[PDB]
Amino acid sequence: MMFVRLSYHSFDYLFNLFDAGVIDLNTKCPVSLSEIEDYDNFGWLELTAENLENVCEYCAKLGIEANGSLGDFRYWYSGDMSYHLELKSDQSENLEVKIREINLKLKELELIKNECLE
Amino acid sequence: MMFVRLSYHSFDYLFDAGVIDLNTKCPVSLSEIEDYDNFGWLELTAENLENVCEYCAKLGIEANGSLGDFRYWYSGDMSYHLELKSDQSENLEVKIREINLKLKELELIKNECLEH
Repeated sequence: MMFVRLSYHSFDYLFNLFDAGVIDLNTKCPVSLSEIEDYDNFGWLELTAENLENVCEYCAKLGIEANGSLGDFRYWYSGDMSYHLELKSDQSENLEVKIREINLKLKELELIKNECLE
Repeated sequence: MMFVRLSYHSFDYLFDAGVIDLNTKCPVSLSEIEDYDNFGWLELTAENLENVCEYCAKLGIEANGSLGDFRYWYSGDMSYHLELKSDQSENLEVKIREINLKLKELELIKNECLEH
């Protein structure tokens, strides 16, 4: 079962605060670290053949871009570094194929935004 | 056995990322790493803990404000982050508190040298 998690993280220099957590990929509601008890197990979404598209589309809305990996780097960061996406396999599957798929889609979505400037 | 790893990730140049070897302090790109998830880990001991935190602090890595099990530390500019893991599912909460503690001591020290 492959999964996907979307994290947020930033630093507020005014308050000297690290502000991180997970965005629930169903409700799209952010959940801070303070409210998360077992972090490594929290906020994952089962990645399916149908929801892949929807996950990539929402990540593109946050400015998450293809990661340039030809290999097994399973992380995608937003341009402002406020968010990132993470892919995992709970049975040690070779993720190269899903990473390729995600990168193609994110890169397609980035070029549609560039084009949609008319 | 606990281990730590220092990653970098950055857009200012198009995106790049990699691992910084915690001995050699030398950067290694994604392009050059086969099995990224198993790459660049350093065993954490009482002997090196201090040196690791001092280098992290050099990069602006600060305490993560966690009162629990968040095992990551980011730099203010978000260019780097440190990660802690166990290979034996060891509970990490106390080591996280020691790293947080050490990065705050180092931040206080830095703020004191910022008053001439």
